[PDB]
Amino acid sequence: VEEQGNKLHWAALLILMVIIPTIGGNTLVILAVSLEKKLQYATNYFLMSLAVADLLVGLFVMPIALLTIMFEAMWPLPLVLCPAWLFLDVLFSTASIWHLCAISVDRYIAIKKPIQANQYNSRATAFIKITVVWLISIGIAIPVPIKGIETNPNNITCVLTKERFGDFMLFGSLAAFFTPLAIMIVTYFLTIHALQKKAADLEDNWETLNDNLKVIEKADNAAQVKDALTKMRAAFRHGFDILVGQIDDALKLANEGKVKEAQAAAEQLKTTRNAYIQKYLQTISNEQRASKVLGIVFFLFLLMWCPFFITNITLVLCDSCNQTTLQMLLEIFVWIGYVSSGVNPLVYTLFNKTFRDAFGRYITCNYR
Ligand SMILES: CC(C)CCC[C@@H](C)[C@H]1CC[C@H]2[C@@H]3CC=C4C[C@@H](O)CC[C@]4(C)[C@H]3CC[C@]12C
Ligand SMILES: CCN(CC)C(=O)N[C@H]1C=C2c3cccc4[nH]cc(c34)C[C@H]2N(C)C1
Repeated sequence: VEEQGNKLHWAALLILMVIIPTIGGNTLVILAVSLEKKLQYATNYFLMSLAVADLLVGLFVMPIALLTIMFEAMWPLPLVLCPAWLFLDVLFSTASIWHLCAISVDRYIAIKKPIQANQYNSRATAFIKITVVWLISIGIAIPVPIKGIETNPNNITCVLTKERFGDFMLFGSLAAFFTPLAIMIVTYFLTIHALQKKAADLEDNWETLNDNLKVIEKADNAAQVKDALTKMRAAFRHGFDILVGQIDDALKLANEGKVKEAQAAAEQLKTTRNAYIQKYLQTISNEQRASKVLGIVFFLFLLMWCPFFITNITLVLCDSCNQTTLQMLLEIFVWIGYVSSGVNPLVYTLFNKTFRDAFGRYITCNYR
């Protein structure tokens, strides 16, 4: 008879490359938001909340998960801690995916509606959005402790069983991964359409005011400006006004009869328009550059969680598949997601200069 051997080396490899990078990676993100006041704004409370969720995985979920790998199938801890550990696993892992969904949506509405709210009014919006995400995560994770594990059986095997959590494995998976994925996919195309439209209207304005100064440049009479300059009447909230009244000021010279004086005044908007739309051009450029980074990073997160959730629902639907050689894959695919959830806030914040500069001095134990 050939029995299974030791697997301590795998657990050791997990500590080095999963647990330690998870706890440490999320600790840096939390510290950066907590210490550096330059990062203490509403948007980064999604990242801090997310970092906390993933931190608790590496602290209370991942270490105990080693015992399943390192020790026998029997639950070594007290029986009461079995559904709790199962609950915390589902809770925090779901919180990670739904946080990104929240961020994916929140980043989209920031593009469609640039002036969403003030600094104060958006600060409370964060807490509400964070709370909802956590409340969603609880409702998805709470079928586990309510149902419980199978209890003359003295000991217990702390594991989600297909014969019991069949509905939960299938539905929970849909509600925890495939549902936010569906949203992040929709908001993706919504974001792509938003950016290409936001720049389409800018190119429209940049071409319609240039066409109305060319007719202002080559002007024979003030009557030629009496209809052409009026077309520019409707084209930092002070931004739109500094050129509106400026264009209206030129019309005052047109009605007065000063044509040549108005043409030279129209050339004064050359340093006004260029310094304004180019400032709004990099606004879109940075908005497009930040969304592309968010897209790829969030994609890799979901992609690494894919092998688990696709296999998890397969364990339920496919009744023809080998149960033994399918749940053994789950025992590996979970850690792939654990790697994903662990380094998710870190990697995303490595593209931010302030976050990255903060991490550099926190490793050197500076803390300002
Ligand atoms: C629990 C088991 C796996 C062992 C403990 C893991 C150790 C190696 C991990 C977990 C948390 C990690 C720490 C998290 C926070 C910081 C602050 C940072 O400025 C320097 C690195 C440092 C100090 C990390 C070093 C490595 C660390 C201590
Ligand atoms: C570590 C505990 N054990 C040993 C039994 C596991 O097998 N845990 C897996 C189950 C999970 C799960 C199942 C169903 C719906 C779900 N929504 C969110 C999650 C989830 C998280 C997911 N975690 C990450 C891995």
